Amino acid sequence: TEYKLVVVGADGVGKSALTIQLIQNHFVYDPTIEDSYRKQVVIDGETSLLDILDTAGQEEYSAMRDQYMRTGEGFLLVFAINNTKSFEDIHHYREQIKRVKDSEDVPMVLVGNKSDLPSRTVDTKQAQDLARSYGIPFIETSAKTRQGVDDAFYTLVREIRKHKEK
Ligand SMILES: C#Cc1c(F)ccc2cc(O)cc(-c3ncc4c(N5C[C@H]6CC[C@@H](C5)N6C(=O)C[C@](C)(CC5CCOCC5)C(=O)O)nc(OC[C@@]56CCCN5C[C@H](F)C6)nc4c3F)c12
Ligand SMILES: Nc1nc2c(ncn2[C@@H]2O[C@H](COP(=O)(O)OP(=O)(O)O)[C@@H](O)[C@H]2O)c(=O)[nH]1
Ligand SMILES: [Mg+2]
Repeated sequence: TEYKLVVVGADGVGKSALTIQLIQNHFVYDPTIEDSYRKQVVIDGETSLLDILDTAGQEEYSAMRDQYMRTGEGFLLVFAINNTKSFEDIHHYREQIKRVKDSEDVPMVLVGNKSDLPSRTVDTKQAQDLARSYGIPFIETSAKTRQGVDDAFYTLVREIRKHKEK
């Protein structure tokens, strides 16, 4: 069993740091580099391979990019709790996913990262309300302390399994 997971969101939210915590178990990363990793995990008793695409690069839209994004089975929509503009951008990323997947119910999880920082600008309640409006889970994370990291990825695999049952 394999799951193709894609991590999206604004520059500097922690996409690479969350990916590296899951894959390499340490808190680290060249902001311009887009790369993929695999990890074998057991989630709710099921062994699976997670393929994680950590997105980066210039904002560009093309047939090849719409094709690389379309292969994602589930998406983490990551914002940083100290960056209001990254939270405001979440609607854009959710819309792009829905556009390339040609579907209204693509597996997604809303992730509020940098939960260890004291300089919060986005309240937990604003994020919970946004996730409820989308019908998706909201997970608070810190790539620095590892709070919520496995929960964000594993919850996205559970969202994919629920979608496969429909
Ligand atoms: C995600 C997607 C997507 C899906 F999910 C699903 C399907 C897709 C299909 C595609 O064809 C295409 C995409 C898709 N690719 C890329 C996107 C993107 N990138 C990509 C990443 C994320 C932000 C920035 C630019 N990125 C960076 O890596 C920025 C840095 C690290 C900055 C460096 C540069 C050197 O100097 C120091 C800083 C960089 O290397 O350029 N930015 C935006 O939007 C940004 C906002 C803010 C400004 C205006 N713009 C419109 C809204 F207002 C939001 N969207 C993107 C996008 F949709 C999708
Ligand atoms: N304190 C703290 N810093 C983080 C956390 N996640 C990422 N960072 C830092 O924020 C910056 C951007 O992180 P990065 O992973 O490159 O973001 P990306 O551009 O979304 O890939 C780096 O300096 C990271 O070390 C976190 O949860 N807490
Ligand atoms: Mg990165």
